[PDB]
Amino acid sequence: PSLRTQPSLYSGPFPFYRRPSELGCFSLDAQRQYHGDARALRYYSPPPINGPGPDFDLRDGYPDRYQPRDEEVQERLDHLLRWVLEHRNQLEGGPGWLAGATVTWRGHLTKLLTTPYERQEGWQLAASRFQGTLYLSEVETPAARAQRLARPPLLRELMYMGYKFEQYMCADKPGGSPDPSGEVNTNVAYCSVLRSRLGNHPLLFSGEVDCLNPQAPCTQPPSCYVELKTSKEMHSPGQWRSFYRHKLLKWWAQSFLPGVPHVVAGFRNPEGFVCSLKTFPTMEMFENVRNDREGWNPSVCMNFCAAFLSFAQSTVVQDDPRLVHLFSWEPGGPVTVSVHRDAPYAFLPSWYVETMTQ
Ligand SMILES: C[n+]1cn([C@@H]2O[C@H](COP(=O)(O)OP(=O)(O)OP(=O)(O)OC[C@H]3O[C@@H](n4cnc5c(=O)[nH]c(N)nc54)[C@H](O)[C@@H]3O)[C@@H](O)[C@H]2O)c2nc(N)[nH]c(=O)c21
Ligand SMILES: C[n+]1cn([C@@H]2O[C@H](COP(=O)(O)OP(=O)(O)OP(=O)(O)OC[C@H]3O[C@@H](n4cnc5c(=O)[nH]c(N)nc54)[C@H](O)[C@@H]3O)[C@@H](O)[C@H]2O)c2nc(N)[nH]c(=O)c21
Ligand SMILES: Cn1cnc2c(O)nc(N)nc21
Repeated sequence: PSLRTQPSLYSGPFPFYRRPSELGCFSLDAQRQYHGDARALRYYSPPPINGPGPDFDLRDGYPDRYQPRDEEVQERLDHLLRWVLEHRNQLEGGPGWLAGATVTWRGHLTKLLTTPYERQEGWQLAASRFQGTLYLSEVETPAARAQRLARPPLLRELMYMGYKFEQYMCADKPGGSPDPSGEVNTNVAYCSVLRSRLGNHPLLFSGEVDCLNPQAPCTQPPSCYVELKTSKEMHSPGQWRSFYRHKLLKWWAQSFLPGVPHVVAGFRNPEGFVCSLKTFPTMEMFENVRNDREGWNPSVCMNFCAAFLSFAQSTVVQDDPRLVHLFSWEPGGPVTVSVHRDAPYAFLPSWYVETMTQ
């Protein structure tokens, strides 16, 4: 069995998607150590009103003040599993809720959402059922590993610039001011843990959150969170159209899932400076392509994701943390499945399995 990904198969009514609820959070510090609190959370702090327009130098500090996380370390779901283990007897939904849920990272769900429209990058998701719960963990494809290692210097600096933009737009305390003189250390991360449900599939997932906005009228997470992005400056209706069709689809999918309502974009010029800022409310992103023959449709994204969750749940029958059903997909073909045991694909660690079993 396989699963088709064409948009035409998923263009029916928008499916049921539960308003996400934040169950908790965790932080990773500068050494990538886990802490079950919000210490890594930063606060939205835009340019002072009535002052100069934004003019952020995204190249400042590159590479001397850049401390990149080590990508050769495969973390898989480990940090989320630690959170689950530490909150297993405190989850909502009553007895057995976790046993009927699917657990994964927000980014993995985002890749599913954008699959019907993706033309460049394929993916692989390892799936294991354990105590009823279905766990989904991404596996690096051969192309992704090759690309990673051969990452152009331009692309490495572009990644830095995205994190640097966050530094210019956030303060360490509510109402504080940004401090661009510090290090951009990408081991640091703040993650929200959320409960949702797509169709008849309950979900427990976590996603990195860029900042909390103290100026937002809605103070309850995730309503108060803001996602921070950069993109090249655009000048023609054509450039804007391409951005609406391709980039906004990715921003929408990523923020829609956890219920983050606003994405603030810093548009950067060729010289590396952000000279304009614009808010894109997540719930209004689709409007830009609603009457576009070459646009994307949130319903297609969500109906495909629901179909994949049904396909994975029906395919992974065996409850065994050491067994993996690997779902693989490349543009142009369907999602295919292969079955494997133990290394290298098995991803649920003994420290988690043993504790949950006892
Ligand atoms: C090697 N590889 C396979 N997948 C995935 O596993 C599924 C089932 O195939 P499989 O290789 O598990 O089983 P067979 O059909 O028996 O293999 P067969 O092709 O008949 O080859 C016979 C034996 O030689 C191995 N093999 C063949 N060619 C290569 C190779 O170029 N590199 C490596 N590492 N192993 C190879 C293969 O793993 C198997 O043990 C594939 O559809 C992929 O999704 C991989 N995924 C990632 N991310 N990276 C990989 O390098 C990779
Ligand atoms: C991928 N990843 C996540 N963590 C961590 O795991 C937890 C969950 O994160 P998460 O699931 O919230 O991360 P996302 O940014 O949503 O995921 P990502 O796969 O990057 O994005 C999903 C989809 O969104 C797409 N996307 C979102 N925004 C953009 C965009 O601005 N441009 C483009 N081209 N694509 C975008 C992206 O292409 C992809 O298809 C956090 O603690 C993270 O630190 C990772 N840690 C390490 N060491 N290495 C990693 O590659 C890594
Ligand atoms: C900005 N940007 C370019 N690629 C990205 C990716 O893969 N993930 C995230 N979150 N942002 C990206």
